[PDB]
Amino acid sequence: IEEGKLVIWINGDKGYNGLAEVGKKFEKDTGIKVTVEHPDKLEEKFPQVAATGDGPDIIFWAHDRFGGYAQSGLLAEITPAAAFQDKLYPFTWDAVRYNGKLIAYPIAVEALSLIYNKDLLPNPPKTWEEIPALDKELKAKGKSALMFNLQEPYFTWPLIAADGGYAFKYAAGKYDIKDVGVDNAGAKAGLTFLVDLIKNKHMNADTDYSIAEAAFNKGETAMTINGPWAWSNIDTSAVNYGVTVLPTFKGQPSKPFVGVLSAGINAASPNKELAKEFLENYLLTDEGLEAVNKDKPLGAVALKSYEEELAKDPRIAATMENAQKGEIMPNIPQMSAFWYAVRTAVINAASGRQTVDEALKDAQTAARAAADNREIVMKYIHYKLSQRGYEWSEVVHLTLRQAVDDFSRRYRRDFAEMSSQLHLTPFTARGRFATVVEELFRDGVNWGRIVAFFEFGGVMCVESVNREMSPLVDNIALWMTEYLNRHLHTWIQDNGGWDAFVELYGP
Ligand SMILES: O=C(c1cc(-c2cc3c(cc2C(=O)N2Cc4ccccc4C[C@H]2CN2CCOCC2)OCO3)n2c1CCCC2)N(c1ccccc1)c1ccc(O)cc1
Repeated sequence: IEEGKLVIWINGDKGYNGLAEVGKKFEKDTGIKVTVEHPDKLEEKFPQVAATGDGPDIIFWAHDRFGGYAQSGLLAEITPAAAFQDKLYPFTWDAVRYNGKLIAYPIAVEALSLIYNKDLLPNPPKTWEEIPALDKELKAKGKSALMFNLQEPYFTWPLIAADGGYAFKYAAGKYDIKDVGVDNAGAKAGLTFLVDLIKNKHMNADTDYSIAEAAFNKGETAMTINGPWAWSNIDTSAVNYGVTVLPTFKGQPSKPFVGVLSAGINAASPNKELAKEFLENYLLTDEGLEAVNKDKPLGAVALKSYEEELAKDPRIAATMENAQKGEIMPNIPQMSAFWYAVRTAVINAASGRQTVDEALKDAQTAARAAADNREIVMKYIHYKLSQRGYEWSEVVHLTLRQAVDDFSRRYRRDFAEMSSQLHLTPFTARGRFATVVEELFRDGVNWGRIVAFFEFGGVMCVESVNREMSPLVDNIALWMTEYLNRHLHTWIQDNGGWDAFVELYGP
């Protein structure tokens, strides 16, 4: 990373040209050049370059991914003065607090809202229950009432959780990844109404984001559920649209997941002092957010001064109101298990493979099982790193401990050749893991090849620390946990579970 310059990454759906004007003004006053870039899939590319102590000085993304960045050690801790913290809404600072430390600057507050075509529907519906009768009237005119992305649970969650569902319980400065709140009567009521809409032919089950967006922007549907990142495309379609509070369900408000667009500073950047000055003194100002906002809308903003003026726009007041009625999105990589489990529950309940009550009950069991598989992966990687001097029933953990130790000892000559020939880069790390794991289980699954599965991820975690790519260990731990949840768990339970592993290997 070049010292004396500021390289900034931000997604293309944001006002990156407005941010470039703020950097241009910063360059005139400091002599420090600010280069703003908008790479494709920067949320995947940032952990790769930052693992080798490289990449942008500043990254813009939602707060939920910054938890994984902070735990990896990719983001530097920010320490704003108390006079500057009072300028941002305190809940936005909460979304960027991890292990009791602030790891990002909050910028904008993103949340889903109800977007309606005023020409097709001058008065939008205030309740979900009156939507079916509305679709019937619009169907006679060749239009549907509501289309939105049904494939991602992020968009269906406002309705599902409106009557009491929650993703993870939060306590003691951490999320409880075993206390999942999808198995409740409220969520089953929300998922039932969603399935009823599909089975009554009010929505198509395979509608995704692009299908819904194109349908609303062309006037084919009266309403949609989307965030401020889509307002720019509706503007160019000339659809006279309004943005309002999400409909209520059983008299209870829809609670969407709240996302805090946040600016993190690379922990390897040599210009952290400059990045803090640019973020606090230039961007996080009324004039700085306005420059970005006028390029592309941010929705609600964390800066109280500029949010008070933006709230005059009904679209932004609705976004803030829908955010206040929602909940902050958990900022942990375990949400991938939550999303994966909930998505299957919705897919299966809509298709009819299982009941709504069974789908959410199984999704809660699957989420709790993922936490248990993570426990096995983490406890092994901690032991392997501790052997090398590095720092990061319980019988199964000590059984696997003896199994991997024996495997490494019996094939130590082979592990020495592998480690010396291994060329590990964050760009090619995911490919090497996927290729090897495929070869391990290509001809079937047994306990011996599962022990080898753990030991391979272990040596990749140790070799990552050696090549000064320590944050890559959290990515490998995530891949091992994913493969254990989605592939090996079918074989493990069918062959006696982990209790059969301690029966063959244990004492
Ligand atoms: O390519 C591999 C690899 C390792 C094993 C493997 C798995 C086992 C096992 C055995 C072996 C095995 O075949 N080896 C063990 C081993 C261990 C460490 C490093 C290299 C090797 C290669 C050979 C060597 N032996 C020598 C004695 O005669 C039999 C073969 O017993 C029970 O489970 N298998 C493969 C590929 C698919 C077949 C099984 N890695 C790999 C990965 C990257 C680069 C090179 C090899 C790999 C995958 C997972 C691991 O935990 C370790 C290695």
